Amino acid sequence: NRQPTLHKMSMMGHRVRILPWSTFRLNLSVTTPYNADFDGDEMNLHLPQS
DNA sequence: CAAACACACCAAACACAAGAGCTAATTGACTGGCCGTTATCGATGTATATATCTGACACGTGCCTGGAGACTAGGGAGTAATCCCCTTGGC
Ligand SMILES: [Mg+2]
Repeated sequence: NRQPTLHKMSMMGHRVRILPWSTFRLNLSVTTPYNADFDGDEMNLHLPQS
């Protein structure tokens, strides 16, 4: 999720993949819904426990 | 005249002002009265240090008594002769 959640397409599930360096990554096509810009954005990540 | 409602106006409040995310730094109560502990000032000593006076011992000076010195007066102690009393000695 990205902090300003304007519409439904702003909190979608994803499958986890662990990569060496310390930065969230996501395919560029999925940038448009979130309205992210990879210019120092921040995007939250919640995990269900059930 | 008094009471009903309606309208325009004035006066008084309520709540909102996107989602959030990170970092920094300024504020660290205070006079006063009073009780409770404790430090200090004060008296009332008894122990020890020092000063004055009295007592015993020491060195020194002294007043007094008796002893000692030089010199004197004049007579006590004492040679040298004599008598003859009396003792020792004898048959
Ligand atoms: Mg951007």
